[PDB]
Amino acid sequence: QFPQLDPATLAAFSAAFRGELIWPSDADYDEARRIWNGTIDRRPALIARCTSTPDVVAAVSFARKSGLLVAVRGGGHSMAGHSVCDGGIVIDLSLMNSIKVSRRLRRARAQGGCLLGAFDTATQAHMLATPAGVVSHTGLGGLVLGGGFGWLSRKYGLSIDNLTSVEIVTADGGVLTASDTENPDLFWAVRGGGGNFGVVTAFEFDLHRVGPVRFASTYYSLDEGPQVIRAWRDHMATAPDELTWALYLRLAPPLPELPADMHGKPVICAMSCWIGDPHEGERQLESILHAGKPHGLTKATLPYRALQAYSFPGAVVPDRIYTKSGYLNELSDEATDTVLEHAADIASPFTQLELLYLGGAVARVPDDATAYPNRQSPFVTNLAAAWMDPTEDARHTAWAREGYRALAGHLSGGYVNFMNPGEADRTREAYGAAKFERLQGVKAKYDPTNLFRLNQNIPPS
Amino acid sequence: QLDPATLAAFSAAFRGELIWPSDADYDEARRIWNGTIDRRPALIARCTSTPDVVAAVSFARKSGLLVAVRGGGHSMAGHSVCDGGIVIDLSLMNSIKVSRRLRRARAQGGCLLGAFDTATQAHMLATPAGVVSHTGLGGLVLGGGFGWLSRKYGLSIDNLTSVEIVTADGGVLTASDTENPDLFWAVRGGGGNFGVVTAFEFDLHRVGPVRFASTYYSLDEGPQVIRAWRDHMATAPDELTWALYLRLAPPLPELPADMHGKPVICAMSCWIGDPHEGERQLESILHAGKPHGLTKATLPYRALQAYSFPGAVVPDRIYTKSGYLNELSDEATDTVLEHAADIASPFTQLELLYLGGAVARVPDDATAYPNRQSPFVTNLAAAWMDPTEDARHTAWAREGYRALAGHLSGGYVNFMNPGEADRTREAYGAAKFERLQGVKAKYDPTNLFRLNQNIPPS
Ligand SMILES: Cc1cc2nc3c(=O)[nH]c(=O)nc-3n(C[C@H](O)[C@H](O)[C@H](O)COP(=O)(O)OP(=O)(O)OC[C@H]3O[C@@H](n4cnc5c(N)ncnc54)[C@H](O)[C@@H]3O)c2cc1C
Ligand SMILES: Cc1cc2nc3c(=O)[nH]c(=O)nc-3n(C[C@H](O)[C@H](O)[C@H](O)COP(=O)(O)OP(=O)(O)OC[C@H]3O[C@@H](n4cnc5c(N)ncnc54)[C@H](O)[C@@H]3O)c2cc1C
Repeated sequence: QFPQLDPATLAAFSAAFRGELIWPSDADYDEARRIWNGTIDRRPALIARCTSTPDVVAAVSFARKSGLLVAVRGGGHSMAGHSVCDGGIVIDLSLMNSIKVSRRLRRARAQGGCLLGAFDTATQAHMLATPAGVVSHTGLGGLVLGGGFGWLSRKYGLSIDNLTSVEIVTADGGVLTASDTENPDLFWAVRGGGGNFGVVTAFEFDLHRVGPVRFASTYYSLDEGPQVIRAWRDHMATAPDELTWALYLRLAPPLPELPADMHGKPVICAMSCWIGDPHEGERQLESILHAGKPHGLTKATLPYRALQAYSFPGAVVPDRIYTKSGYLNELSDEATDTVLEHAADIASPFTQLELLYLGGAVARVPDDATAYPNRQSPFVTNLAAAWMDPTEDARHTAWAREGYRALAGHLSGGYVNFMNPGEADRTREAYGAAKFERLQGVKAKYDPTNLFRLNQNIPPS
Repeated sequence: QLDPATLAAFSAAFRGELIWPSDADYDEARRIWNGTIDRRPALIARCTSTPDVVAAVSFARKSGLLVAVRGGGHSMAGHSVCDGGIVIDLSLMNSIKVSRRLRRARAQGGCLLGAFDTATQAHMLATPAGVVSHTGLGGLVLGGGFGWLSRKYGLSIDNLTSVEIVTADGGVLTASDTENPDLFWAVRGGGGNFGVVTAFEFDLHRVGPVRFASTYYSLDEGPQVIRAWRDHMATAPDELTWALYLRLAPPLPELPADMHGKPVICAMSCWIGDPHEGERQLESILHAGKPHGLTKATLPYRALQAYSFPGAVVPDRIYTKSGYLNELSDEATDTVLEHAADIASPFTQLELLYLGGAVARVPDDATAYPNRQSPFVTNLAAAWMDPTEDARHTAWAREGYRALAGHLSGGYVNFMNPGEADRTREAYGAAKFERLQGVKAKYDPTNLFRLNQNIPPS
């Protein structure tokens, strides 16, 4: 956190940089360096809060010239802690949050530091939307570069399936456009290849008209887990793209809609929505709500912005997290029993074992069309441990590790955006050999010195 | 047609985008939410920083261009676009910094409410603002700003601690309780009259999940619902907010199909506090008539903010008449219900709101916001799509307002329509209006900022 810093380079950077600099002696340093995964505590030499593409160019050049370890930060949600470094520079894009939306063209151009809810607000101003993740304060930047999935994905694909171009600052300080017509090698790689290839200062998306959505959330007792999970797995194998249905095994929240004797006990929280006519939606959801006895059932017809803002209603933001995730091509009865066994052991009220079903529009894109791997595996499991007290890290981490080990033979690949700080070696497996090889060649062209290595990293060559 | 060296000085000092009448994106850029207002600016300046705003303000002053300022473009009066002048468009200045420790947010003057609410809510924090996510923070806060958190935490301006503002002479000032407090008084309720606010600083509160209910009552049961509402609100704890919106029932699955498109009371309510207590409180106010299409939920505050309005449709054309009530009498109730029965467009609402609570505890002279002591607000909010039907919808709101004028006083600046320039004095009252004219004579003596509910200097 105290490297040299040639005064002339530094003075060149300062005069070229219009944003804010934050040094270790500054009052806002400690708040500035905190990211969502509170287990990651690192002290950068410097935090540069960029406010424009020229700022990012200055910060990249300054980092390269000074040999500072480069962290890039969009929303700070890295489950691996990638967006803060010890002793280097954080290129922090959090003030670059502008969105321009054309209603006529159904287009959005969004800066690299945007939060999901800010983008959703902007597009919903015109009844428009495009897929992103389900928690409003996640960053658009990291989420999109890894792929990006949420409520609209079965219908409209990953975030990267609606991305048409990026403005990107490469390690040599160049500003490039990448799209289907301009640097398409780079455009393939940023659709899935993370922050490996440079800093994206603007993303352009095609939008869709999305009016109110019929939604339901309910809880089932763990008693009924086998029949609920079998009903879910079997229904989704043939469900219309319009239906999304996700299971979250957790301790029941102390909420008035739930009976007192369920509070704090493991349950299955099922959330579902219908993207399309809300009357059809009401019939479709009613037909999946009764696979177990529903408790705490909430049904609403929501603007899409409000469905985006809904996940997940709790009283405190978890400070500490640890995740282990993989895909499955199929969810066998043995895998289902394992999931339920490990959910009965959840300790924290903030922990969830997520069972997600993608497929739909995500699976109809050709494997090779982007860097995102595993389109053909429909199931995603995520053992997402979350808690508050740092003296309990081992008990929570052990829960995620042991549930994963017990499943791992059934799992393949892994979403880069769900990797934990210890999973740097999962990168080849996540991508597979063919994608990994093509990603390396693009890395050798655009970032041959690996200036961008705080990511699920692809070494060049 | 502009002086070439002035123009060239501006362009040199300006790091944003300029949009000219010949640009393909001009027609989209110049449209505002009130689509009855169709105007053609000489130039649109899309500002990206406080130095850009300084360059635009100085360029307009020097060229003698009429200045429209645009935050979120929600002006009910159409103020955020002009014919022949310059639009200083702040929509790209959307950045927000939140301190969890100090419970503080600094937001730029072009933020939308949903961007602000997302940023605050990442820390479980919030501060009072409007109920529709894509409204502009800029215009809303400068006129006062009320919504779900107001009865508990006051108006938006009651949580504001300082602003950065660019004045008509091109200067950048801080205004707060300790620096330029005459200006700080005026910007809290005096709208965009005193300059372009480029950053707002707010105190925040911790807001976790909120119990919420929305439901629909038949107009058959209208008299007893609205009386139960006016009676209950007179003694309700700050934590309870309850609003009534008379409107055509939206075609949603929670309502039986026979009610769709017929006049109803939509009642929305929330408890800012413990969701168990919230459940008991909302139950106690949900049964004055039979609730149809009841939705009850425990929501993050961000999702409550994103929920309004049921049907989630954007109307193209709008016309509003609003004022305050000190009391809602049985006679005024009958009137409301009679006009409500005549609503034609599925987008129109006759809104009955109840502020009071924390808003009314602030001394009347602490800010430029008038009528803290009148708890009721009615807003005849006509909205429609077809340009050939303007006159019928406009007449609905005018005739309802006329029919209730014996009960109505003042008016919220932020609910004024484009024909209501004459209503400014009655809105503020003599004393406030006179104080505001003196602040205008000091900070905007040439009235460079006159596309607003305008306060002439002197
Ligand atoms: C509460 C929560 C909910 C989530 N829900 C979902 C979900 O529903 N679906 C889903 O797909 N994912 C989800 N995620 C995962 C999210 O996709 C990853 O955590 C993603 O990396 C977050 O991006 P960010 O910008 O917030 O993170 P950061 O930590 O800022 O960055 C993550 C990575 O991206 C790089 N990066 C960030 N922005 C840029 C940019 N503009 N240019 C170049 N590189 C950049 C960083 O260098 C780092 O490698 C969620 C995460 C959280 C914390
Ligand atoms: C659909 C809808 C829902 C609404 N709900 C509510 C609500 O729940 N509560 C409530 O209080 N109000 C509400 N309003 C009204 C809102 O307060 C006013 O329409 C407000 O003026 C909107 O501000 P804006 O920046 O979007 O509008 P704009 O049209 O961009 O501007 C409005 C006025 O403010 C000036 N201005 C805007 N930003 C700045 C700035 N940064 N500096 C200086 N001057 C500026 C403009 O010159 C103009 O006079 C709502 C409006 C709409 C359209």
